[PDB]
Amino acid sequence: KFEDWLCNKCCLNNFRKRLKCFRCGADKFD
Ligand SMILES: O=C1c2ccccc2C(=O)c2cc(S(=O)(=O)O)ccc21
Ligand SMILES: [Zn+2]
Repeated sequence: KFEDWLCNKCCLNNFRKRLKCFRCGADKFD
């Protein structure tokens, strides 16, 4: 299940395996 997620900081789709964003490092809940 690669239900990737969209950061709420830089708006970049990051993989699901990645708990943190791969641009600003901000967690999905931060
Ligand atoms: O090439 C990538 C890509 C391409 C098209 C859509 C999404 C991604 C992606 O999330 C990604 C993350 C990462 S990671 O370092 O966050 O795992 C590396 C590469 C990609
Ligand atoms: Zn981000």
